[PDB]
Amino acid sequence: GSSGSSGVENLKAQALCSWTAKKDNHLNFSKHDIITVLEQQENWWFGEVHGGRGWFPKSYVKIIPGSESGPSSG
Repeated sequence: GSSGSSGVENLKAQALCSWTAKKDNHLNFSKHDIITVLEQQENWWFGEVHGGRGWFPKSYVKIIPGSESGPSSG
């Protein structure tokens, strides 16, 4: 592609504590994992981290701004 900065990607939220899945439709993360947020119920958010998809109470996470001025994991 000749031009176009890309990168209009979905919300991410970093997990604050590890939480295994329980239901089928529950997400599984570790402490300080980064989850691709994808939808938001009342408190439970759908998001994807390490090939799952699933739902999780957002209370276990925080929204992040950008990955800004810290790493550049190329």
